[PDB]
Amino acid sequence: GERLEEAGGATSAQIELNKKREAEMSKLRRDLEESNIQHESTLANLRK
Amino acid sequence: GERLEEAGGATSAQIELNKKREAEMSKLRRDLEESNIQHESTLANLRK
Repeated sequence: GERLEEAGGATSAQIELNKKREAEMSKLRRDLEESNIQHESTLANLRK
Repeated sequence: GERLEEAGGATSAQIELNKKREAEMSKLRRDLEESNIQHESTLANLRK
């Protein structure tokens, strides 16, 4: 009975972190755009 | 006793998935710098 709770814990435990890691992927996906759209501004700035 | 192997079959499936998931997570994490050092060099090469 404890063995279900720990292994069913183990299906619950790792499923939170990779889901949280999936939030980390979508975090850096914004930074790649942020390192583009902010970065394209200075090239538009420095040509002026 | 039926729940024991499916909780084992879930973890043996899911922990199989994360070792390539951390790789593609590492890929975008290893992507931001060669946008950064690229966009710094085009700040550099356009400067002189």
